[PDB]
Amino acid sequence: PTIGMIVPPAAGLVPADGARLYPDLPFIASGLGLGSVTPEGYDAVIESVVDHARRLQKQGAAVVSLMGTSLSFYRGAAFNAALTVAMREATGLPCTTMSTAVLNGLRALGVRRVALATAYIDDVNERLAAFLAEESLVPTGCRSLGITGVEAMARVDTATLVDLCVRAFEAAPDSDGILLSCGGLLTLDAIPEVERRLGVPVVSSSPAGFWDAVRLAGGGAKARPGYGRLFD
Ligand SMILES: O=P(O)(O)Cc1ccccc1
Repeated sequence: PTIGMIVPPAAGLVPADGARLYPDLPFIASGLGLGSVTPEGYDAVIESVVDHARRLQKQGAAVVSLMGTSLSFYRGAAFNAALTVAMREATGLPCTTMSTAVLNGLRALGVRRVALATAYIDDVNERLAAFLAEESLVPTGCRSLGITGVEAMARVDTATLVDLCVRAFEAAPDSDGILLSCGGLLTLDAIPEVERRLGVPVVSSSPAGFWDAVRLAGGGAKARPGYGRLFD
């Protein structure tokens, strides 16, 4: 089934991980035009999420994921659930969000104490921690990049991402796993290196978004190897 994705950047591309994780699967995307990875930024596009879900339905999507973590967590857990209900009601399609994806990924891996490694400024990190706590997880510490650029996220390199995850875990080595948050990051080469070095799993925004959306679509598709314990 064709999977539709609402993505933060204006360009509206399918996030790059899809072709690596699931080369055989069809994805389509619609771009919100988010201007900054900040609460003020989210407020300027959040009301258009329902319309973009409908656009994707009109293009033949059979499920829709809102592929933005902070866009979906910044107002707390209830709003993540409510926005999902709104999308479903507007389209009659199964819908999900990237915040739901990462929650599901951490749960699937049995992660309760979670170290945070993020691209964000601290206001956004505080909101992430509050969301996770509402959902019965225990954030243990946090290291972050403090980036507000949207398209800028794709340019953070692998070595930077590995170092970020390692530093986050170093701060709390009793953690069960690591949440690497920001769906604009290109994390697929970082994940196996971090898991190799540390011995704990990483749940990363974009790959968890794909994993969750493919689960939602129901076909039982398996990801290509080398992308983390989440993919078996
Ligand atoms: O995962 P988040 O918090 O929505 C940030 C993001 C998502 C996609 C592209 C750029 C930035």
